[PDB]
Amino acid sequence: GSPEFHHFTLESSLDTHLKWLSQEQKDELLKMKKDGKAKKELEAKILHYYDELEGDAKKEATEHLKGGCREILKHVVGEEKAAELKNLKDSGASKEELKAKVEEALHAVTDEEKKQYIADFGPACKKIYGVHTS
Repeated sequence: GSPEFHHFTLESSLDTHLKWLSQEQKDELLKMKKDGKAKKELEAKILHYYDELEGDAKKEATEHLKGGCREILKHVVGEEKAAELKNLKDSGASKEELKAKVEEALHAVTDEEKKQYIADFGPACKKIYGVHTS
């Protein structure tokens, strides 16, 4: 399970979305990904690191993972819908309107590689985009 393309790699985030990771942590993810661990094992380390964070650390990471998943959403749903989601947000769409937007937007795609990210990042992105609620 290696997404060979180097566009949505964890390296691609290390100085951006995932820069809040410590070197030992980064090198941990690198070690796993390099040793042929599944991306979902990376999803699990980072989500663990995420939940174990601190005051501004968590807030910052959350915000950074948002941008990360935003770039994924830039892929899966396209500029089009990610724009509608971003504008909805700015226009005062609540966490639910984004929830009830996002679910239809990420439904209406149905392109295979994109639905990979829907399955991949979708659930975890909900805590990240923390639109989850309750």
